[PDB]
Amino acid sequence: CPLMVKVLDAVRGSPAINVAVHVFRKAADDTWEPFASGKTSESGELHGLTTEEEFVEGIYKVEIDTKSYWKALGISPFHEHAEVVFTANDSGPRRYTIAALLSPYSYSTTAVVTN
Amino acid sequence: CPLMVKVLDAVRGSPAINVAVHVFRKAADDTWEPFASGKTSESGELHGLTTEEEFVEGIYKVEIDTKSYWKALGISPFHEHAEVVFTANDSGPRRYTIAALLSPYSYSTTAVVTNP
Amino acid sequence: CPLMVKVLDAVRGSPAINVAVHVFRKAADDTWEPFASGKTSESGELHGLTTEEEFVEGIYKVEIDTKSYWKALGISPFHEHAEVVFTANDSGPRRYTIAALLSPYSYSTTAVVTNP
Amino acid sequence: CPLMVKVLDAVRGSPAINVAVHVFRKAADDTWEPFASGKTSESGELHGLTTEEEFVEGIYKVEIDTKSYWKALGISPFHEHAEVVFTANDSGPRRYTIAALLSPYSYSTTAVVTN
Ligand SMILES: O=[N+]([O-])c1ccc(O)c([N+](=O)[O-])c1
Ligand SMILES: O=[N+]([O-])c1ccc(O)c([N+](=O)[O-])c1
Repeated sequence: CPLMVKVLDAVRGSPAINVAVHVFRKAADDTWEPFASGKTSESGELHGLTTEEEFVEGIYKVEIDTKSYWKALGISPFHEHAEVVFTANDSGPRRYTIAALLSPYSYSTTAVVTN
Repeated sequence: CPLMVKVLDAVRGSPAINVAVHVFRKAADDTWEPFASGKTSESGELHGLTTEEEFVEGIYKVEIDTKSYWKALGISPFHEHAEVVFTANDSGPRRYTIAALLSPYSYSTTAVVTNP
Repeated sequence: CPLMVKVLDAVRGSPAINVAVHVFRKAADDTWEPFASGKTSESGELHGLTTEEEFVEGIYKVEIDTKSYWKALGISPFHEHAEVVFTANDSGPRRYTIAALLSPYSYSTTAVVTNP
Repeated sequence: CPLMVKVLDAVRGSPAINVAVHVFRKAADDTWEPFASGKTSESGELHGLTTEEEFVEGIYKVEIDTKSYWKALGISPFHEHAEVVFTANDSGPRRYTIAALLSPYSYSTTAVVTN
């Protein structure tokens, strides 16, 4: 799995469970086309989004559906979703972990790219 | 000024200066969209993007051009840009500060929302 | 004002008001330490902690009393406080803004350091 | 292992490897007494700091030696170290993960507490 998404909850100090995540790849005409999606597990992680074969170089967008997450918890959120937009580059063997740490009015996100 | 954008640099410990910012508003057709744009000052702030009159209720996207920022400093960062998407003015007019703290492979963003 | 502390609330999207802040400076004996203290204003800022004269070179610790903050709002947070430890003025006088963005189980902190 | 420390590097987008971490427990006289220490692994993680038996309720401080980390990379840092101070509470079965995401002039830290 060249791509993994991990989401944490900064209010409860826990994995953010059952968060919907949609990934898109930018198409030639500049539009975003659906690529992969899923919901985070009990560990706050989403594995198996794509394969090495499918995850070619290109520009990708990872949308984390934070608004629904907070709504299900009865908490008023600011953002519609969190978005992470990046270019995947074939610089030797690499795995991409996109992490996000969520609060109602703020989030942090980072990439951990390893071989 | 009901909308202000502030950007900081976590590598240098300074305001992030000359960062391009583009704001979009979702249209009736569900497309993004252009609404306003500008660049951060020497204080890392961008004021005067809009007016109370023009900044009506809607879904807005603030795109902060982080890649251009890092590349102008000779660094190859991870993200294309930082995107902040939110509904504004759904309970009447508010003042919004959208802040972002930037590193080459990471960013954080928060909003401070006040009522005049 | 060579030292300013700013605190934001990531739950409410607001300045963190009335947050107690204690600053310490490492002494010759290697103990912390008292140096200055105060509380954030309605803007979430704490100015006037010290003067250019008193704020000499040294190792400083800014302790932000986050637990007291969250408990006064009826929340049980993870951390006792947020601690920011840094050497100041080692290359001559600078102006320091120490910022912290607070959530019940998390915080971020950054410094903006400028030269007058 | 009731306590794990994880450190990430926001400049390189990688685990922060070989970072020294010192844990202290607050003693009756209010002083901090050494409790456990180690260095993060290639995954940026530090496991095996303590046992269930030893990790009783109390106030703990986790010091992450960020200054030396940045110095070894030739990068000028702001902080002497990052410090995380918290009370451990016996509210049923719990594991504490203290995470920190490091930049030269900033860091974020969060707790993930799970059963
Ligand atoms: O996964 N993490 O450990 C972790 C910690 C702090 C963070 O701020 C983030 N982040 O920005 O996504 C991730
Ligand atoms: O505005 N600030 O001072 C400030 C501090 C820390 C932060 O993490 C952020 N942020 O996420 O945008 C902003």
